[PDB]
Amino acid sequence: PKYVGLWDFKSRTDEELSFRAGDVFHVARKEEQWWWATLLDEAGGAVAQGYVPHNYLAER
Amino acid sequence: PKYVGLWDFKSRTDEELSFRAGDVFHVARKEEQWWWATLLDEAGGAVAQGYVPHNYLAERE
Ligand SMILES: [Cl-]
Ligand SMILES: [Cl-]
Ligand SMILES: [Cl-]
Ligand SMILES: [Cl-]
Ligand code: NA
Ligand code: NA
Ligand code: NA
Ligand code: NA
Ligand code: NA
Ligand code: NA
Ligand code: NA
Ligand code: NA
Ligand code: NA
Ligand code: NA
Ligand code: NA
Ligand code: NA
Repeated sequence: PKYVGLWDFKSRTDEELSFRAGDVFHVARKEEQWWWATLLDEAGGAVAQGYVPHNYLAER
Repeated sequence: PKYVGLWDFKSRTDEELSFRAGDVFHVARKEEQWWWATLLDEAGGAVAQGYVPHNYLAERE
């Protein structure tokens, strides 16, 4: 979908993208739909990593 | 922050992570607060790409 910038942003890394308030962007739906996550075991320890659907997750 | 899975999920690709309803996850702000975006010019043309904090963005209306 299409988005507008609300505030100026200064990138810190080369991969980040600086912009100004009012700039317009295209963002693919997949960026909101997929999250890299760490699965925790019953003791709260990391046991797996991978992409999971954002919307299969709820705040704990 | 921590999250809970609402339904079982079967990964389709190697990079996806299978899980069960009720599993608990850590998801970093450095992951989910950022989207890869394409900056556009006034004619709708793509002019730059990179990670942006998505909460600095509002859907256009
Ligand atoms: Cl998101
Ligand atoms: Cl993906
Ligand atoms: Cl990653
Ligand atoms: Cl585009
Ligand atoms: Na800023
Ligand atoms: Na993705
Ligand atoms: Na949901
Ligand atoms: Na929050
Ligand atoms: Na289920
Ligand atoms: Na599934
Ligand atoms: Na994926
Ligand atoms: Na996997
Ligand atoms: Na992200
Ligand atoms: Na693009
Ligand atoms: Na113009
Ligand atoms: Na938000």
